[PDB]
Amino acid sequence: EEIIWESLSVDVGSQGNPGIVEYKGVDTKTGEVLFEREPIPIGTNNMGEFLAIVHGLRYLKERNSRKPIYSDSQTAIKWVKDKKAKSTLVRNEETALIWKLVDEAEEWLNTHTYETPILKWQTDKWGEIKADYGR
RNA sequence: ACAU
DNA sequence: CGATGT
Ligand SMILES: [K+]
Ligand SMILES: [K+]
Ligand SMILES: [Mg+2]
Ligand SMILES: [Mg+2]
Repeated sequence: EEIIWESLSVDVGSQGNPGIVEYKGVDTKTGEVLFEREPIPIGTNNMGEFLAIVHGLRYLKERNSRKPIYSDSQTAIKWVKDKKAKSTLVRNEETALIWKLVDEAEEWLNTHTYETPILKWQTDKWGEIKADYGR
């Protein structure tokens, strides 16, 4: 119903899918960019969306912040809930890096705790998520 | 179908 | 138009 403005919004950007993947997190209220991942040469949209949320979790925990995270990805929200990214992406030499990051993100979730609410950004009502890349 |  | 996902 109401946007929770005191929150962190994340999103993925890619050139191709699968393709070059990056992600960022912003202050929902102001749009300030709080983190940005160096582009990863081959990944999927959903792996990027998943890593973005987990990074948000790590970022907010490190800073003792109880803010919620918004993501527009139904898929990534569920993967985080499950602590398991069910990506179809082939594992080979050119996807090794993204798969290393995904594996490590799952491992972080399985070894840490958090109370952060992970909320669905309601694109149909509110427009584009504030972390969107605009591609 | 929905979410990207 | 193509792909990633539940
Ligand atoms: K975009
Ligand atoms: K589809
Ligand atoms: Mg998105
Ligand atoms: Mg976007």
